[PDB]
Amino acid sequence: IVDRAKMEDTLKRRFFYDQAFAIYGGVSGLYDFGPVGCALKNNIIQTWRQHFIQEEQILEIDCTMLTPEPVLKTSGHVDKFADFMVKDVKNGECFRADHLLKAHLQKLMSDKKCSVEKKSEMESVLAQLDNYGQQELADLFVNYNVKSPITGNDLSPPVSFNLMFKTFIGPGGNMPGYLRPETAQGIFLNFKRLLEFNQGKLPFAAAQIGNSFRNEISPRSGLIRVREFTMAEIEHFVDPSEKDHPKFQNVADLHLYLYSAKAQVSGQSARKMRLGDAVEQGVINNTVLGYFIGRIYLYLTKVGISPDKLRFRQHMENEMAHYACDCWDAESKTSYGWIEIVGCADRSCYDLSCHARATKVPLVAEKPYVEEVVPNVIEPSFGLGRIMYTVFEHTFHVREGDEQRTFFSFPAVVAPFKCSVLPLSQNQEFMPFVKELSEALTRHGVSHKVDDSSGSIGRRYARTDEIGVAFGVTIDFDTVNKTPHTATLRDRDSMRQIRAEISELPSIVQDLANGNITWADVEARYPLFE
Amino acid sequence: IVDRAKMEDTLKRRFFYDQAFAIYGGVSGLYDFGPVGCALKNNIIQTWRQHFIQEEQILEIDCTMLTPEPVLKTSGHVDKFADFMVKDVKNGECFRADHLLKAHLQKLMSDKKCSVEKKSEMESVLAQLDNYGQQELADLFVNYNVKSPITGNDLSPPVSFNLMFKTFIGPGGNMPGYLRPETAQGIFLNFKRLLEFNQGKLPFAAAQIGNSFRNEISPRSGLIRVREFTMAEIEHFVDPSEKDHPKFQNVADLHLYLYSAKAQVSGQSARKMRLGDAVEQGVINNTVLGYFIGRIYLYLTKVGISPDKLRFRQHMENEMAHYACDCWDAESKTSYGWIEIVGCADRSCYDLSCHARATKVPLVAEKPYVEEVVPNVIEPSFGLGRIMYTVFEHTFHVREGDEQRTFFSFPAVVAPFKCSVLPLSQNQEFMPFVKELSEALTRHGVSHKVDDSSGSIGRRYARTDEIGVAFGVTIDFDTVNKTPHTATLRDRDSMRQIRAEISELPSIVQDLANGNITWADVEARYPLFE
Ligand SMILES: Nc1ncnc2c1ncn2[C@@H]1O[C@@H](COP(=O)(O)OP(=O)(O)OP(=O)(O)OP(=O)(O)OC[C@@H]2O[C@@H](n3cnc4c(N)ncnc43)[C@H](O)[C@H]2O)[C@H](O)[C@H]1O
Ligand SMILES: Nc1ncnc2c1ncn2[C@@H]1O[C@@H](COP(=O)(O)OP(=O)(O)OP(=O)(O)OP(=O)(O)OC[C@@H]2O[C@@H](n3cnc4c(N)ncnc43)[C@H](O)[C@H]2O)[C@H](O)[C@H]1O
Repeated sequence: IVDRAKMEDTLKRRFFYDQAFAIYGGVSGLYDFGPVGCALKNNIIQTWRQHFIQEEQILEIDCTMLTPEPVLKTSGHVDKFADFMVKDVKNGECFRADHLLKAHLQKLMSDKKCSVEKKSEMESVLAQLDNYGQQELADLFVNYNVKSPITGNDLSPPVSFNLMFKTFIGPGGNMPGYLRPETAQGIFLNFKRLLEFNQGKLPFAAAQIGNSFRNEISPRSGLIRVREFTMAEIEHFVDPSEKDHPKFQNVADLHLYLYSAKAQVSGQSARKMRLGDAVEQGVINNTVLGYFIGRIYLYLTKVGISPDKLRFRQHMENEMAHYACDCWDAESKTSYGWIEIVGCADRSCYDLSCHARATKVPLVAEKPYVEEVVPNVIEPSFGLGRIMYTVFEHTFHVREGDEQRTFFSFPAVVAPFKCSVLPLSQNQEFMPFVKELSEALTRHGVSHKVDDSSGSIGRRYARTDEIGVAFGVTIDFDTVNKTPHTATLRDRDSMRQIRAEISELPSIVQDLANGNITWADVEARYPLFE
Repeated sequence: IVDRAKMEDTLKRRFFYDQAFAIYGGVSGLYDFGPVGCALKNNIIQTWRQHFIQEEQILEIDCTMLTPEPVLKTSGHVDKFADFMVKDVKNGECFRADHLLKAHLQKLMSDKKCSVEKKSEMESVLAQLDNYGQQELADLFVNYNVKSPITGNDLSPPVSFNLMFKTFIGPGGNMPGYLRPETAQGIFLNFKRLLEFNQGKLPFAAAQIGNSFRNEISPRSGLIRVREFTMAEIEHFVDPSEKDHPKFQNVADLHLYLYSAKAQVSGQSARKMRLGDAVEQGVINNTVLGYFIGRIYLYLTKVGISPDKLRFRQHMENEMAHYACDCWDAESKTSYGWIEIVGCADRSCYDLSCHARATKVPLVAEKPYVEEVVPNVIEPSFGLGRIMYTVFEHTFHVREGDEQRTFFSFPAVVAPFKCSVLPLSQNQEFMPFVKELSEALTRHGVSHKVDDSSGSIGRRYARTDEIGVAFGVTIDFDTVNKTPHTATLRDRDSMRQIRAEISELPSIVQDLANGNITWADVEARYPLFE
């Protein structure tokens, strides 16, 4: 239970993100990222960089965003990629059908005039909605009778609005095109030279961190439903017969909630299995697909998301994307309900065969006499955009003080800046002290900023606290007069401070940030400080 | 004098960059970046990050790429942003007028049937071409008589083809739009909250590193003329009366070539002045504008560009961009002729007033009773795309060996990876040696890779050399048998190797890379090694 009001405010006011073209109304689905937003956004992508590109030796490439029609035609996006959009025959007013109807019953079932009878099946319609194809979706629009959420007029019938953007490369129009809704298409169109790198063998994974434009229909969800976002997609290319990952055991232990395709049509709550097990019972197919799920879960933990509001729901027989057959998602419970943050498909051999075909060009690899195979790609797609947002809710807190102060609890690995050094007075009796302390941290690799904004030591930290800043070091007179020189080490969450000598602090904020010492351990080694 | 053939090849073959949608023909102006390309591209942006955002405390923000018409209408892009495009009335075939004509005379003057007479003025037409407005450009198309470079048909008349891309945000078309051809527009539309950060004072600079789409007409220049590129733009906001930079003295010494607006209409060669001087004589207006020129020059040096093929040419009275009045460029001499890599405008108060107007919203700052001013922005725009390319030529070399090997000479600060450790045999008598050496480097922060590709120690380095890899460490038997254990330290450029004990090497590759020791100094401290 989080409070959107007080956060969307604290966020926007502290310029994490805010509506683009503000001074023009602001196009919905389009938001900009201020400084502390960028600092956070870069720290999330710099972690995601270790966690994957580093650890698993991932081949990186930066592909163009401007795509020519033929390429998206072959993948079959020009076709099946879109959302059902209706609209009241009064004025234009669009609406992603899907959701509109999902809001109708969420009004009936919630209204107390419901029959313990009805209520139980409208749930059976919601939990089966992404499945409903063109027809059933057209029908249901008659039944429950849908009518514009604003001034209830009469919505036309459900239609397939393609989400891709559209433009022409070069002058004229002989070369129409689109704005790549996903990155991968590029990782594949490059397959040959990407195979090349890994000596022609498999497994070998590729990747890309960049933009993807998705002209949504009714962007009303804030940072969750945007028309342009930064996402990172990995294209793990493994043998169709070797679907057995050489590391899986490092992530089988993990006990993550799972909500199989059966635990859905078999209307039952998700379970908190184990991975080494969930794969046993035939649920999570092979092991590769389970390993990435393990990592995907560690990253999401490491960056902020909390164990409790994260689950993995496989799709439904035809809730499938046009390019896959199997597939799992990382859904994060939030004020908008469970939403996916890290889609993880299993698009067997689709994409690669479709392209090799249409271009009459050969796309294969070989194994040991030596047979040719079409690798089976397993794509773990991350939408940093939403991943950041989940981190914002899961860590938002309101300190218990009538004052109404707020502090985010970001892991030291993503906070705008780890430590925030602050002295009382700004004279030369403090400088030769503050100076050192900054460089000494610099050396230790503890990202920081020296506090200048005036206010009581305590009001100063209210600011440091709002943007999640991990730790703080208070440098008062006693640090500049008493000898040894002791400073104040304050843990953002507990506002509890420590008093340690000043030249030892940098190595302390370090061990603290890296997860090489608890806050409790400090209170135990050094003296407290109310 | 560089050789495009042998490089465009070595580049593309080593997947630095290559045509996008290869297996489809490849849309010109659109290229992708392979791994060693990305590694280089990221190292250039990570340097540019220190050099500017770090040093000058630059406020960063990440703005959207999708822009709604009204915003680009107010800046006046919907109007004056474009290139003159003709086309032979036979078939479509476009052509940026500008250049087509510039290729015609570059054929007349070069053809030996020229009069020492004519030749001298066609130069007077080329050196004054960006100036020629709609008319004179229409006229000259009659004179010199321009006719399609391919199957000389008859080109229509010169017209204003707007370069911006075009699309509709949301379903319908009630909200048309474009793909931001530059970033800044965003930095301005955010002015208010950006002022806020710096306590409402000036100077204070903003910035953005991201994409910009520029639907060129005849992308035929490779990586130099692309339809989509990553660029970084800084928006330094200083007082219209304080145009005097608080650091300029740190960059006045520098002796960089300058080619004033007068040294152009006064048809005379560029000069190799000094900055503290060039500003004296009234050429380079104030000092801010000169400081950034100093930095802009250091970065371009630090990353690769060579002093000699870099100059700064101010624009011509009406070669101006629609948003500026004064302006300098960083042109880099290359196989395509001097081309600009780092545009540096002085767009006084244009952009900010235009927006504050159209939106009826107030955009100002105050100084000490306390008057309101419209800061004067000074924009240093970097096109990493072309900056990378200049680095590719300026450092391409062919080792003197009939064999035809090539090695780039990237400053250790941008090479795919600094050191490249390589052992002969792959057994356990080498591991406990290679292992250490990697971590020991890891600790020292010397990005590296262990050589696996088979071949003679020497053929191995041919590879390390092609992608510019800074240094190499050869680990042979004598390192694993003789004691002390000595390795081989090889300097990419001179192929000259050193023999030093192995546990001391990591700190050596370090000092070497950081510019804290010459290669000569090694040959002096340690023993050689043919
Ligand atoms: N029977 C059927 N036939 C055809 N289509 C059917 C169908 N049933 C359901 N559908 C679905 O309806 C469409 C709705 O798409 P979307 O509008 O993109 O939203 P989504 O389904 O909630 O995310 P998705 O799961 O598609 O993300 P993706 O794999 O592309 O890529 C990964 C995601 O990218 C990011 N992302 C996607 N959209 C985003 C947005 N608008 N804002 C921010 N991030 C976004 C997410 O963070 C990340 O998880 C889907 O394309 C299609 O699968
Ligand atoms: N009288 C007149 N009236 C109106 N317009 C006139 C004119 N006389 C000349 N012109 C010029 O004609 C147009 C040609 O533009 P472009 O097609 O973008 O090429 P340019 O002039 O060589 O680069 P420019 O100097 O414009 O780069 P910019 O400041 O935008 O931004 C910085 C640059 O971005 C990068 N960049 C720009 N285009 C690139 C491309 N196609 N590929 C790669 N990088 C590019 C460069 O690296 C970097 O220096 C210019 O917009 C306009 O000024």
